[PDB]
Amino acid sequence: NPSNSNLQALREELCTPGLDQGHLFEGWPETVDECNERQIALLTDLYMFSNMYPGGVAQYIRNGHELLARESEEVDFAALEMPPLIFEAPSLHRRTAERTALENAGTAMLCKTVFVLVAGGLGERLGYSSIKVSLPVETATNTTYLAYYLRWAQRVGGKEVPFVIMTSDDTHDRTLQLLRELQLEVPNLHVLKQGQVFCFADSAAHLALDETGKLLRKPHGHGDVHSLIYNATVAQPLVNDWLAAGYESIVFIQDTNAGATITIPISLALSAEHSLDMNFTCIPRVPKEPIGLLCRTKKNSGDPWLVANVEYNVFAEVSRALGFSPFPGSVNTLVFKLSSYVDRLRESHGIVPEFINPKYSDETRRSFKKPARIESLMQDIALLFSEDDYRVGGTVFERFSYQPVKNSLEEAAGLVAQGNGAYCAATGEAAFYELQRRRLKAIGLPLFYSSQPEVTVAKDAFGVRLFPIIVLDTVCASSGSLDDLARVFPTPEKVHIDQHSTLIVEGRVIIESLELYGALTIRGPTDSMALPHVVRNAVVRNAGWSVHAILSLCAGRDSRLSEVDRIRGFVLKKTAMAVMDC
Ligand SMILES: O=C(O)[C@H]1O[C@H](OP(=O)(O)OP(=O)(O)OC[C@H]2O[C@@H](n3ccc(=O)[nH]c3=O)[C@H](O)[C@@H]2O)[C@H](O)[C@@H](O)[C@H]1O
Repeated sequence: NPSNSNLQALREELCTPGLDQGHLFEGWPETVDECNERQIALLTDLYMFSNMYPGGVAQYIRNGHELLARESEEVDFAALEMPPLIFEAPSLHRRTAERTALENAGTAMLCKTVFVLVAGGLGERLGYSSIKVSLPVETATNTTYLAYYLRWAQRVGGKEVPFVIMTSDDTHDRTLQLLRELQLEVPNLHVLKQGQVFCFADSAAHLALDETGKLLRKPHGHGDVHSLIYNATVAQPLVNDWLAAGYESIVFIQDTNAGATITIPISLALSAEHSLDMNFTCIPRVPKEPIGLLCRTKKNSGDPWLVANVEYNVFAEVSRALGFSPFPGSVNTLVFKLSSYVDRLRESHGIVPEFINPKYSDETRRSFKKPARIESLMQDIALLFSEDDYRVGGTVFERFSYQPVKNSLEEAAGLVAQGNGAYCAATGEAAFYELQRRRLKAIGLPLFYSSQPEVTVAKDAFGVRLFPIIVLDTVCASSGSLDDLARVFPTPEKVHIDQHSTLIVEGRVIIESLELYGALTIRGPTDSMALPHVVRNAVVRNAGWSVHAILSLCAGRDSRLSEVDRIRGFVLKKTAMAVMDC
């Protein structure tokens, strides 16, 4: 592709007024041949950018100028208002006729759903040096987010479920390694790697270089997922392949919110009941939260309305131009009617509106503290869905079903002091255990237990509780619907799990009657279709498990403490354990 002639032309083009990238060729020979490998390689990098980005590096620069101008002003809409199509989901912890009806319809729809996991983001802000999807959902079983999503999708959509994972340079190799180590076998998985974009050293959009003198690169945002899907093939486009196989929905999830497996079925059912082409997953928002709001927008006067996510800072500002909050918070679990999604994809080529958000070094000088780059957000695909021919709404769920692992222990302490959500590894794990319990009680399991915390973390800033710990695998519990849970416990009044107990269940298991004071693993057939291992009149007493806090005083020569332990601030002591197999 890279003719020496085209590379000179592009070099010429980039030095023209309005592009002005002369500072890249300081001290260079007049023509390409006279250039060395190191320089000829920089030109090549610039050139090849064309097949990563529409219009290549020249268009990228121009887009930068336009965005740098745009973002010096006040993003102001002419009109802002409650989205018309908002729907309240019933509680996840009450087995009402509605909830049953919605879980049943949504669970059937799961058979015809494409799943998309965005997992290109860095996990350091947490102070976790591995990929986020390798974090455990809980440390009782240590099941990773990656396994958790994939096993659930294969359970509800069958082994051949279509699944996409977006990775980036940061997470990609480690993602393939984790798939391999978990012995996950997902025949229709596509791993699509997002490419990095160039960075701007300054307000005039001059490209930045790193230490080795190479074009500096940063991520373009989770927005990339649409174009990556648009371009992927199986000579046939991926999406054509989905449509032709009968798939009817597509859902996008983020990398560490276990709540998605509970909200999705309900969202699907409501997308169907209310004919939604795009359905944002929401929770009631607290005025301070670092979370976007679902709004009905009108950019400039007389413009059509658009239902889109918008950030708070923008919301305060725009309100100035002209119960938690009238407006819902979008958690970025996005549920689409597939045909509608494909239409918008084909027409846009998966390209969505962009922005830039430079972090300056001053409130004063237009000087960047660090190079900026153009970004995009995957939810902004909503902008391409006009109110004329598409129905875009949101479903509001209980805040509790939103359980991301976003913050370090130190961030969470500060957040909690300001009255906000910690959303850290400790409260992620705790919320997961609590979620199982609330669900199981909803079908009549009699769980009595203290609301008091059992360990404190973050230098005594706040506490969590973990027990009783009850974890059912996807063979055991299937989709996790209330009905599916009731098949595991068909006579729940005879199952007595004490507040300090641990119950781990794997495989085809039915528990009719049990008294548990301690820790127990019950294993049944790994085959979903095999004859179940049935437990009746079991009585199990042992020392069980405990949890304790990681003490300030940490050794680093002979400790088996990992980052996984440290980011939550406690460890489970797995002191004893009864096993029932067969
Ligand atoms: O959770 C929320 O409640 C918010 O999520 C969003 O905020 P964010 O600030 O983006 O935070 P963050 O956790 O970093 O990235 C999210 C995902 O994309 C992935 N991701 C990210 C960047 C990227 O370049 N590639 C990628 O795959 C990454 O791997 C992860 O899975 C919505 O925009 C916001 O409206 C709100 O819904």
